[PDB]
Amino acid sequence: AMDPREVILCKDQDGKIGLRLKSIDNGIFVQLVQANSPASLVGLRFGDQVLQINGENCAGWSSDKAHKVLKQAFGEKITMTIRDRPFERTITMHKDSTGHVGFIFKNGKITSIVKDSSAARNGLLTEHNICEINGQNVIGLKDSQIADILSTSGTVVTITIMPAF
Amino acid sequence: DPREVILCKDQDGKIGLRLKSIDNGIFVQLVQANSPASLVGLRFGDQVLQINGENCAGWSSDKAHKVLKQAFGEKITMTIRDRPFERTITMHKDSTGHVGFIFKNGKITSIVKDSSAARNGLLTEHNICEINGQNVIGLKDSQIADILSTSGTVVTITIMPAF
Ligand SMILES: C[C@H](NC(=O)[C@H](Cc1ccccc1)N1Cc2ccccc2C1=O)C(=O)O
Ligand SMILES: C[C@H](NC(=O)[C@H](Cc1ccccc1)N1Cc2ccccc2C1=O)C(=O)O
Repeated sequence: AMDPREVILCKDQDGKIGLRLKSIDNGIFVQLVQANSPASLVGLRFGDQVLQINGENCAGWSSDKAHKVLKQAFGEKITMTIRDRPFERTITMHKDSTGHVGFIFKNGKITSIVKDSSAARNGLLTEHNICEINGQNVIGLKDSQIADILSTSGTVVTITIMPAF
Repeated sequence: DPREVILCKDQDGKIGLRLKSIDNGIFVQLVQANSPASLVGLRFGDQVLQINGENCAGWSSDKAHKVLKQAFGEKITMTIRDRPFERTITMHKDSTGHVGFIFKNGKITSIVKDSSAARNGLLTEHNICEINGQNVIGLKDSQIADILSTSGTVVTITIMPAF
């Protein structure tokens, strides 16, 4: 759907980028993006795949290797080839009489499925992070804020999710 | 998006299926060739949302097998969601005519340095499901290799995490 795209960025005054990368299946993934950082400024998100760092393929790099590669890098014009959230998946649920789609969450992660709900009928999975509800990003938000977003939404609740890491 | 399918139990009271409990959901792990499941279009990695109008959410691998074993009569209803963990990746063949991955039993086991698989971030422990639209699950490695060589420079494949 989205072919890998190019991203260029600079280390901040403190020498940081705002990224925390995770090694999954001989590929590198964005595990954390600090707010108001170079990573967030260029559009990096939790779930994005880092294919290349400075023209070098990241295939089979350990997490510590990726972090050290970024540490040693020249603080200016750090390039990257990103593959937008490969494990992302969309699921549409419907609110019941009581105004709920039927699942429990903790730190933005789905923890349980309520019996006879839209989450149960649609097959929502547990141990999945909620990325976006009806278009707005919910990563980094407080649980109370996700709950507020869910109540202001209409009957049709379309969420994007991905396996947790 | 999901679809309702209707199966008929075979000669032995079996449906030709094996299911796996992944993250409080039910998934098709194996489909036997020429069986009631194969006929309706059930494939590996498909999600079983309901059996006989019952939400499969939370069911163990054992519970879902028991439900099917002790199912009432000849006809069985199922609500299915087509391969949720399916993802499509595109590679390009080099001078030697290769994209850069080693596979065994239809599963990607290694990525070759300085290749299109490496550049594209292709993941290991992933089953290949389709090569240029053509299904490859059930096929022997040589038939998969044969279809890989038949393709042009552009190799588009669908894959899913191995389970
Ligand atoms: C996604 C949303 N879930 C919730 O309304 C649940 C509360 C709940 C409602 C119905 C059945 C069972 C539990 N919350 C709301 C909430 C707020 C803060 C922290 C955690 C939670 C939580 O699990 C929904 O399914 O509509
Ligand atoms: C996808 C395809 N891969 C293969 O031709 C690999 C061997 C290979 C040759 C050269 C470079 C990288 C890997 N096969 C082909 C094959 C046939 C039967 C059993 C195992 C294998 C196997 O690992 C390609 O790279 O275009």
